[PDB]
Amino acid sequence: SSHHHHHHMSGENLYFQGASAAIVTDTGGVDDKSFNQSAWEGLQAWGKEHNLSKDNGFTYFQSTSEADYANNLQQAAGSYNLIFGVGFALNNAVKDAAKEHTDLNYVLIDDVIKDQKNVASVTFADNESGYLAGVAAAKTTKTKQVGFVGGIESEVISRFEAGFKAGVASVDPSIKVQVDYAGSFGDAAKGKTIAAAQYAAGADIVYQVAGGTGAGVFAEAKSLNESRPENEKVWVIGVDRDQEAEGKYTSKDGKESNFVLVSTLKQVGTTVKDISNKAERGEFPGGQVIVYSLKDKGVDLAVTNLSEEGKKAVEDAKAKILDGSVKVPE
Ligand SMILES: Cc1cn([C@H]2C[C@H](O)[C@@H](CO)O2)c(=O)[nH]c1=O
Ligand code: NI
Repeated sequence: SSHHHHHHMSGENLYFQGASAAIVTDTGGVDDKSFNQSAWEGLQAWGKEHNLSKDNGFTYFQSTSEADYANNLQQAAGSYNLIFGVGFALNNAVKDAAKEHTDLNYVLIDDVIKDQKNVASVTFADNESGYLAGVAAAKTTKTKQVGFVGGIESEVISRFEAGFKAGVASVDPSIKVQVDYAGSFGDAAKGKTIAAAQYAAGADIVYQVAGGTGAGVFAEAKSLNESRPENEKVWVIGVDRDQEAEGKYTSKDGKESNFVLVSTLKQVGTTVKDISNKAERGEFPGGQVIVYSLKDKGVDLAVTNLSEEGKKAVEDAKAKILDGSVKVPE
């Protein structure tokens, strides 16, 4: 209102104190074309903005298994004061690290830790993007049979599954959803054989929600499509990032095309960047639970190769989810 007692601080003497941020990666690795890669692309974009480089202000620690989580979190505490655990599985390990290092800030992606001041929790309404993926799938199936390849049976993949089923049903409950789980997010070979089985049983679209396990689903659909007309190709739906690039193939009849129908987006990269900036400004949302949904565009659908009828069905379903008229289960 007034500030009579004041002093001028010359810009020459001012600085903003920076932070150093690292991600501890799950099984999938930073080359999973999906979840962990999204996080890493986000941390790199934050580094560029802050004039940093790899191992000079930001880095990743790749986890080899569940036992490596604690080791990687301890290593990260050496040089980094903002540490992301990327995946629900890191829940217990982040809890323990946050209690050893009360001076450092921790972020858990895809699960919730309560009552720890130095831990923020980030969740996505993956059911809402799953729903749109379901609507998209229903409006393009010829065989009225679609596949769902999950990674690890969990709260997180259950949201995608429930959402996807609800979304197919909202268009045509006739349509059969074959559900199979690979038991891993880093097992391409199991994805290949589950996809092979789902396509063989008459699925013409597979939603792969299995991280790097999903590379196998792409490899399978590529083989089937590489030995057929473009007319009769089978589709996969991408997850976490726009996966259009992974769907590039040549038909048997000479034609270059793409078998990625659509991708669910999960803006993990954006979350890493936005929270890294909050942390650096000394406004880290400790103890809070940040929920990203369709409303704030934290999840969305990329309508890559979808038909115009498909795009309209998705926009109408999105509208109804944003209204509150349609409630998506978990
Ligand atoms: C690749 C990967 C995915 N996921 C989860 C979150 C993703 O949104 C979903 C599908 O990529 O699987 C993990 O929990 N850990 C991983 O290592
Ligand atoms: Ni004074």
